[PDB]
Amino acid sequence: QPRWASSAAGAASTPDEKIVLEFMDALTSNDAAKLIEYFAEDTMFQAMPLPPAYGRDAVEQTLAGLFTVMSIDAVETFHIGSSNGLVYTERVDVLRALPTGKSYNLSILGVFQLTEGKITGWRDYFDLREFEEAVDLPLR
Amino acid sequence: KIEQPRWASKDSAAGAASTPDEKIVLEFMDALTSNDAAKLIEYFAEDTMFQAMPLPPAYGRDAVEQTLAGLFTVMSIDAVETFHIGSSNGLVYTERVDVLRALPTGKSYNLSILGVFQLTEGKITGWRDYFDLREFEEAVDLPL
Ligand SMILES: NCCC1(c2ccccc2)COC1
Ligand SMILES: NCCC1(c2ccccc2)COC1
Ligand code: NA
Ligand code: NA
Ligand code: NA
Repeated sequence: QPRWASSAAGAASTPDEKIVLEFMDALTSNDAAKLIEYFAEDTMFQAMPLPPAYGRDAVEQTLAGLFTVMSIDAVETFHIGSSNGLVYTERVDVLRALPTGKSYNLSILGVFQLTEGKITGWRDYFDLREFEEAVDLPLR
Repeated sequence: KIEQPRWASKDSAAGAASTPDEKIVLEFMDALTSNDAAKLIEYFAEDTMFQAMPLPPAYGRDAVEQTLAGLFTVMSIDAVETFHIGSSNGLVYTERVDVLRALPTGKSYNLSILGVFQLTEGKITGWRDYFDLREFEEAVDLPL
């Protein structure tokens, strides 16, 4: 739990913020076929250290690939807010490398674009090397 | 001036500062290009922190100033291009690219960043930038 955590900062206060929180909970399913139901047809996803994926088919394939070697065991959201149809989440994802069994608390700032309650864009910003060295698994 | 990302929101409001706090942050982003820690620190409260998230945090105004000064001895911020800015609950979020030049190696890199700023009574109580450090290091041939 970060020293720098802000009162309503951690509350989801709009429908879009609430759907993003629900999506963060669904991520622990590690199930890309289930998670793709949250995305619009016109959509994209990027873990920013890695190449982007555009459209539902490429996004589902990208997520499925990540889930073959890592489990999202928990998502803890410290701050959530929104302006202009974008939702921002400052969080830690607890990521477990399946090959090694090691876990790591990865600090993430992510952004979600939503239209009519569906994700039109999801980008997470973080440092990939610190995750790789912690769990003994390169990902690039 | 940087190419607009394919994923950038077309809603004009998404890229504009719409609140007093967001306007402070946009001015602060312009000030980054002066590469002067003493100029930047005037925007910070005494109860404050800074962290480039791949690197250790600094707490308090003096430690923040010294960390900023130390970063500016090794890199220059030549431009900042903000694509999205938004805010809730006293926090401002900026999705942007910082054009970062490594002074020892004379190479530059367009670093994709999502950053968060906490403001209290118009002063920065926290500033954390999230990005991948390794891709910057490899682009400019500067380990750390
Ligand atoms: N940041 C986007 C990638 C993350 C992920 C997604 C699917 C499977 C594993 C890991 C979410 O935080 C790591
Ligand atoms: N990411 C946070 C650190 C940055 C910086 C700040 C001051 C001096 C040099 C570099 C902002 O983008 C790089
Ligand atoms: Na909030
Ligand atoms: Na807002
Ligand atoms: Na905006």
